[PDB]
Amino acid sequence: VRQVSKHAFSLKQLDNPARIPPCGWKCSKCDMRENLWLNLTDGSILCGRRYFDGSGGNNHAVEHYRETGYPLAVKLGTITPDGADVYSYDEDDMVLDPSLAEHLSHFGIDMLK
Ligand SMILES: O=C(O)CNC(=O)c1ccc(S(=O)(=O)N2CCC(c3ccc(Cl)cc3)CC2)cn1
Ligand SMILES: [Zn+2]
Repeated sequence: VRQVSKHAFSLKQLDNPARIPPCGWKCSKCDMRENLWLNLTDGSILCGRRYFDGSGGNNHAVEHYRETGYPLAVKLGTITPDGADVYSYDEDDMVLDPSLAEHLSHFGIDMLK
């Protein structure tokens, strides 16, 4: 069970978001088609970090956090009617976003589908 993010209630999502499709994404910075994270502020789709065991992606999502400070991202492919995998870079943990349905609706994602 994951704790509520300090960012979840007041998260600012940028105007003119993309319509994020239900499948088929790519990292906007490399050819990764798996392990992709949607930043809930700006709708960027970027790959996951390289772990110290050498597993994972090319760090594009975490590099974008370092540049923007936009702290919440959701792992694409984990969204269900029951929730999703949400990471907070600032809190450095998996978190609960009680405003997830609103935050995903901003991108045209209906988690109930
Ligand atoms: O990548 C992004 O840009 C966004 N996400 C993260 O930064 C991130 C960081 C930590 C975590 S974790 O603490 O839940 N946990 C995920 C599984 C991981 C691991 C690797 C490999 C094996 Cl075999 C077992 C276990 C250990 C850590 C989850 N996501
Ligand atoms: Zn990438």
